[PDB]
Amino acid sequence: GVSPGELRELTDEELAERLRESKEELFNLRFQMATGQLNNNRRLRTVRQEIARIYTVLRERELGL
RNA sequence: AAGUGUCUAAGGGCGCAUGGUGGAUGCCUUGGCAUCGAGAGCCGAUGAAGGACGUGGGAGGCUGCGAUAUGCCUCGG
Ligand SMILES: [Mg+2]
Ligand SMILES: [Mg+2]
Ligand SMILES: [Mg+2]
Repeated sequence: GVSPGELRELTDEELAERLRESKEELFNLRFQMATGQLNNNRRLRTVRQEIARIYTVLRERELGL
């Protein structure tokens, strides 16, 4: 997935857009898993973890980075 | 003629032989019991103890966790 090291340079708005597009990817992966066209089922966990990473970066930024 | 004279088993008893059931005995153990030697002696409105519901690629329970959900970041091993 995406590294915290390569996430700690995006400012606030690139972070907010990465978050939104990652959520969109997770939505699409959920529908593909439901309809049976997903092969690599390890993608769900990866996308969830990168979303959690983006929240972690934003929260630590707004509380004394 | 008179007399003597067995055998058999519908079933049963006792003894063997050969099986079945059952789980005693023997020997164990990821479990307990009683202490001894050091700790630490409180937790909570900054929301506790304890829970309900959720959370995994596949059903449920335990266990971990909380919509960031068997996990996120950093520092060590
Ligand atoms: Mg007889
Ligand atoms: Mg007979
Ligand atoms: Mg390390």
